[PDB]
Amino acid sequence: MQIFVKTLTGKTITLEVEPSDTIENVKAKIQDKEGIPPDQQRLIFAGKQLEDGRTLSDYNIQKESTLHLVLRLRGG
Amino acid sequence: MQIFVKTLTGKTITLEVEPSDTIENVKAKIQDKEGIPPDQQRLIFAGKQLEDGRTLSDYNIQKESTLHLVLRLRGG
Amino acid sequence: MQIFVKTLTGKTITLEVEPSDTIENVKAKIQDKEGIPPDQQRLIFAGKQLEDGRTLSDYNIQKESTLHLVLRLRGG
Ligand SMILES: [Zn+2]
Ligand SMILES: [Zn+2]
Ligand SMILES: [Zn+2]
Ligand SMILES: [Zn+2]
Ligand SMILES: [Zn+2]
Ligand SMILES: [Zn+2]
Repeated sequence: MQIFVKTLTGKTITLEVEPSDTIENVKAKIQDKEGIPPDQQRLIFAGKQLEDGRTLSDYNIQKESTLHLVLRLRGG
Repeated sequence: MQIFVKTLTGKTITLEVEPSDTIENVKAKIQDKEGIPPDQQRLIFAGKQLEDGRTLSDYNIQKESTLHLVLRLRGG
Repeated sequence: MQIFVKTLTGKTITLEVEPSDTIENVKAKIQDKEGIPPDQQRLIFAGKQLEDGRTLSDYNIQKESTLHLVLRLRGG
């Protein structure tokens, strides 16, 4: 299925994914497409911060959903 | 009066507003223009997060001010 | 050495620096190139918000590192 990821650089990136894909998997796809290290990526869906070990299914992310890519902030 | 709203991508939206307008009103204006649900919009002025029930004049947002539209981050 | 800085919208700035440069020094370099007042700059490295009185060395920022500008948020 496809989802879309909006970047601060003004891009909408289409990704081919499955419900069972982890957020880690999605970040790896973004690295392939956009060259951004996964450890600097934060994904947002309807305001919610998506955790690496959860799946798209876990967040009820369905076909043609839009995510936003923002900078991951860590503290320290 | 006019204010300017910069999106995450740096696009400037020009809005016709009034000093007594609420932030909720301004977000409705962005929805009508851009189709972003107000629920998903966060506005920032000079670093400060703007609350929906307060007015532009409450925040000393004057003619020709610039706001930033960012994601309305939430738990869950 | 050289480092890179990404603007709010992902433009890349190249800076000449030394390890002993303070973050305040870096922000002055950014002001000279981009015009952004230092008091409005917030720099991130490895997800961490950088403090003006600390140095690049203090953050283990080495040659060819990338920093990001993000919107400077405040309370009130
Ligand atoms: Zn499969
Ligand atoms: Zn957006
Ligand atoms: Zn009126
Ligand atoms: Zn700004
Ligand atoms: Zn970046
Ligand atoms: Zn020197």
